[PDB]
Amino acid sequence: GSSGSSGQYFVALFDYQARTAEDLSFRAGDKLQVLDTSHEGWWLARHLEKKGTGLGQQLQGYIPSNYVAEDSGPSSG
Repeated sequence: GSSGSSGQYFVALFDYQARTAEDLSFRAGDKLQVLDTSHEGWWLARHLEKKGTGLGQQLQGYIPSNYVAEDSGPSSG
């Protein structure tokens, strides 16, 4: 949506390898949607890009905001 249904999309500026399961991994240019922002640093986002290669273990998790940014996106469809 635009007003009602939330929608915060972020882009990964650089790569990041998650050490633990809780933490989510990604690469530079990975479309990630921020779900939870109850922490000035680690946000709960999910994988948007089509299924990866192989057997995906996790799709969402705690990811560093600094690593990503606000990538312009079409709110209305």
